[PDB]
Amino acid sequence: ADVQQKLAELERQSGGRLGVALINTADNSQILYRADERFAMCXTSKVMAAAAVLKKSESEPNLLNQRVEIKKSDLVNYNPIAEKHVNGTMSLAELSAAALQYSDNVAMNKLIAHVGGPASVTAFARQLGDETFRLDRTEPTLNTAIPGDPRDTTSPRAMAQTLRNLTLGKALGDSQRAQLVTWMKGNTTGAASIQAGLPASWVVGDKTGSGGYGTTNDIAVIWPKDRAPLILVTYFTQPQPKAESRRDVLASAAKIVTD
Ligand SMILES: [Cl-]
Repeated sequence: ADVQQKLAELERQSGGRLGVALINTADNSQILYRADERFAMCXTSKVMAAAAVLKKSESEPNLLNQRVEIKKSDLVNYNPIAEKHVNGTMSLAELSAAALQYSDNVAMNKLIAHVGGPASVTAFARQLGDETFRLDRTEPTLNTAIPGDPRDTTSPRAMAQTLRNLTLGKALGDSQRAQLVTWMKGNTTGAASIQAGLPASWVVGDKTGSGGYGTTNDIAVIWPKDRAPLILVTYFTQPQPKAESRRDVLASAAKIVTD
C-alpha cells in the first residue's frame, strides 16, 4: 500500500506516466504500477534483438564471429561505436556489445537485419512466451514514442517476465545466457537510471532507452548484497513532444520499490 502511494506521488510530481514492474526472486513476488499498460521501449528493445542473435548462435557456432560491413549508409542518429568502424567490419559479438553497452543504434539495426527484421525479433519474443512485446520499426524511427501509438511497445509486466527468462531463466543456453548477463553488467549508459536508486554495493546489468516525448526507460537484473536477484523495469514518458530526459524518475522509482 505504501509503495503504491509513493509511486503514485512520484508519478504525479513528475508530470508524466510511469510504469514499474519488480520481480523479487526471493519470494516470487511482484510490485506493479501501470504494469499492463503499453510504453514505447526505445533502446530497451536491444535486449530482445541481442537475445535473438544469441539464440540463433546456439545452432550456428561461427555466428558471433561473423563479420558485418559498416558503411556511411548505415549511420543513423546515434552511432558512438559504429562511427569508428566505417569502411571496415564488426563481428556480431562486437555489434551486440555495442548495442547493449553503448546503445549504438547502427549495431541495433545490424542485429535486427541479421535475424530477419522487426517481425522476426517479435516472432522470437512470441516463441519465448511473450505475447505483448512488439518491435515494429528499425532505428531511428522506433523511438518516436507518440502517446497512444502501439508501435514498438511492451508492458512493464511482460518485459520484466521476459528479462527474468533471458537473464535468470532458460530462454538461452548456458553460454549464451552468461554472455547476455556479462554484456548487460558492462553497460555504460545506466549509472543515472535504476543504478542511481540502489545502494552502491549492488550489482546491476541494465539496458536504458530514450526517445520522443521525454521517454526515459531502464530494464535491469539486480543482485543485491547477499540476496536473491531482482528484475526491475521502469518506463517513463511525458506529455510534451520535446520534453527532456528524466533519468532521476527511474532512480526514484527503483529506490521506492527496493527500500
Ligand atoms: Cl514540446
